[PDB]
Amino acid sequence: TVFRQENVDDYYDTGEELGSGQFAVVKKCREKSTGLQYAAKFIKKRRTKSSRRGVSREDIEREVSILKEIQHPNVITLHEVYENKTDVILILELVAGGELFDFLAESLTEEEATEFLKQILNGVYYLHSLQIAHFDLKPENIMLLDRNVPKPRIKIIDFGLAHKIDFGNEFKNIFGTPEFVAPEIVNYEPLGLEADMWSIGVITYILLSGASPFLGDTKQETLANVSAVNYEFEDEYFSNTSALAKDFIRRLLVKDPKKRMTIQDSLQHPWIKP
Ligand SMILES: O=c1c(-c2ccc(O)cc2)coc2cc(O)cc(O)c12
Ligand SMILES: [Br-]
Ligand SMILES: [Br-]
Ligand SMILES: [Br-]
Ligand SMILES: [Br-]
Repeated sequence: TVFRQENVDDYYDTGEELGSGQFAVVKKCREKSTGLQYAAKFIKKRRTKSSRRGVSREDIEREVSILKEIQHPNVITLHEVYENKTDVILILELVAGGELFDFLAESLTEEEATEFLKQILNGVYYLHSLQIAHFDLKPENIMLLDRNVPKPRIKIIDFGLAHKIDFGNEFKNIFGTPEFVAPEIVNYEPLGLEADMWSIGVITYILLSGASPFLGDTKQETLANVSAVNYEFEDEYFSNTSALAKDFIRRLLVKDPKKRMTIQDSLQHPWIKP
């Protein structure tokens, strides 16, 4: 599939930088014809067939195809795609209140935690209903619309690892951030929608405590901890957190993907269910 090959700068003016990663940089932009504002994600293309640098066309096309499907208040939306020799440029919905990660750096109450978590669950319910596994859920990939309200609204971003799961499981080269990946990822096993549910358990643990459940001193330690389900609820952090909240986490941080709560289970769980 090919994308718009006119110069993006003929149609958009860019401004402040919103985010920066290994192969991508994201800039605020404004569309000249409408005055409407967006986030332009510039993704570096591969220069040769066998290069490890840049993102493969196959990977870019997968991400774009998934993004085009999505329309939901808790997930980022895609406006347009441009490309040139060096980059694919995604014109994405602008979410200006920063990362959940940076907001958290500023411990919540259980209500504040569940207000975020319910939105995340709603977004993931939508995604999983479309058989889309995100595979990179973490506070850095949750953006706030406006961080200056008591109950910020959020959208899930970063579909760079996202895959359609048409056969219940995928078996590809897929591996996200060690603190958040499920044991099946660590062990290079077939992956499904279940991996996201584990990541949600990790996010929930962090929301409530300010601490990461599996984090070791090196990435290898973290990965080994994940695979062994080496986490516990520290009393210093969780002493005034409800046992029902801990139950929710416990049912997500389960090694066997078949025994882990699904997104539907998570919405019916007594901690979440209205
Ligand atoms: O999507 C984003 C965003 C992003 C996208 C849309 C917004 O409205 C705001 C940030 C920011 O930094 C990144 C950084 C990355 O490495 C990868 C990404 O996908 C992103
Ligand atoms: Br700007
Ligand atoms: Br579902
Ligand atoms: Br994104
Ligand atoms: Br994206």
